[PDB]
Amino acid sequence: SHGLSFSPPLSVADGVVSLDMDPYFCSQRVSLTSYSAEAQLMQFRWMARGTNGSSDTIDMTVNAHCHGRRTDYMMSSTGNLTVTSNVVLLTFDLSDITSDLARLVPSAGFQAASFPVDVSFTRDSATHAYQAYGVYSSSRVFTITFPTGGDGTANIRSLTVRTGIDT
Amino acid sequence: SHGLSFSPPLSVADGVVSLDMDPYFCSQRVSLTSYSAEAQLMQFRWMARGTNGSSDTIDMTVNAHCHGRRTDYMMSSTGNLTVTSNVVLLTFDLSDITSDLARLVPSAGFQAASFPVDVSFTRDSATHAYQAYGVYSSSRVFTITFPTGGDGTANIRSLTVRTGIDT
Amino acid sequence: SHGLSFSPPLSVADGVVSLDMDPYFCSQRVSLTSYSAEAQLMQFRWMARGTNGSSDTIDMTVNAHCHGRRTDYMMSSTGNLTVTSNVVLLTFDLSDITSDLARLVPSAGFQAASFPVDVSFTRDSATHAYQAYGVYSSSRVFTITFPTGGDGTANIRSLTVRTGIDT
Repeated sequence: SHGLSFSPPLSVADGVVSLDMDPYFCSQRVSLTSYSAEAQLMQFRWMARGTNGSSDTIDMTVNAHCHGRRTDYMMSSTGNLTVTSNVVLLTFDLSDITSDLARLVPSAGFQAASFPVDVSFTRDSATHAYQAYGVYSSSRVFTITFPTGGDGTANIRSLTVRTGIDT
Repeated sequence: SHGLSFSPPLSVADGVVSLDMDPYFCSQRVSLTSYSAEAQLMQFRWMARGTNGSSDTIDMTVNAHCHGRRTDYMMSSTGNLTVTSNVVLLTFDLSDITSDLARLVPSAGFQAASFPVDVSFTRDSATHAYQAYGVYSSSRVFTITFPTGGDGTANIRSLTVRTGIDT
Repeated sequence: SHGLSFSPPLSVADGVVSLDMDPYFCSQRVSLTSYSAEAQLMQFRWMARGTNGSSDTIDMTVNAHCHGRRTDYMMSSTGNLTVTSNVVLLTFDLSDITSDLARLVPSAGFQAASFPVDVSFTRDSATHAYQAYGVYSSSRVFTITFPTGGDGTANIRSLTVRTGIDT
């Protein structure tokens, strides 16, 4: 009475059965292979906000390499960040950028965990480098946490952030 | 007489044909896209064993970021490692850890080759950094090889290992 | 009159319907999972050519870790590179290598953008490190651009290039 059907990502049109493919994730060249969508390298300014250990903000020059469903951030501060404590929480919210924002949004899978972030900066003429960690707290906002290299009030500069997300 | 059938990863149930999907590798949102499984960041201690150029062992504080089927290791020694030669082979066996061990096991594809490992440590107050290489020698055990920065007996400290595996 | 058919990467043979799979990209273990093809670590010499800011060339010792459809380059110069300007364009053409060249060729998706490249070198005894960028200009040729750390004629040495491509 009832025959045979196909559930997504399989679909049918005029009795032709197909694989629906996310071009950012895969594609066919006779077989199923990796993504066919253009990579892009976006460059923009992102104003990060201290949210604990600081109420200052900081301009970061960002390069985002969106390639397949991997997106890698390479960022640089301009100007200084005022820090109050010895650890600082620094927040990146998509609003504060100045564009398919899509491929700057982590998949729900990725958001489940804290992720590695490479951080360095200068504090009164000494360089500091730390293995730090980021966490998304909503799909549009993540926060990195790293030590500031001392106590009480100071101004760090030449802040670099290297990280990546699965979108 | 004989009709039409479907081979894995295609399967059928009540005449509904499906793509069986590894959630750590892909998933559907109408189309075939990347993984839907939660990422996790595990933190644990791994005791590495010198196996040549040393018979000492060394506590490493490990963070493993298991995200999709990529797993990235960021590790730090505590205490010192006694080295005898000028290259050392350092072994990471899953037993020596203190948990889905699954996503700390490389795919058979990955094991076929030696893989890049970032290493640095301090030796009598000088820092040393090397591009080193790891090789799995069984699915549960890999060995990194790196130079020790001198000869005969010494103690290196602040050992860091940054690497990653395809699981 | 006309029934039902299957378009690639779906195919059929003796009324058995299949997923055609790129083994460098995926495979089945009951479900669709990631690649099954061996990783390999190739080691060879690549002669890069200055193409602007220099007409010199430079031997690089290359290690390429081809794993799945990701290929990561770790390279080192031997000898010195003569630089004339304050930025230099350095070109890597597959001809100049001395082997499935296949997995050293970026997918068309990847070529669409400039990509991040890590570079450092020494210039009259000071170390220099820069976040640089590469661009393929044909599927067999890419060019990195980085600053040389000064002006007019000099010789840089101990040049390292760390980058990666989606193949």
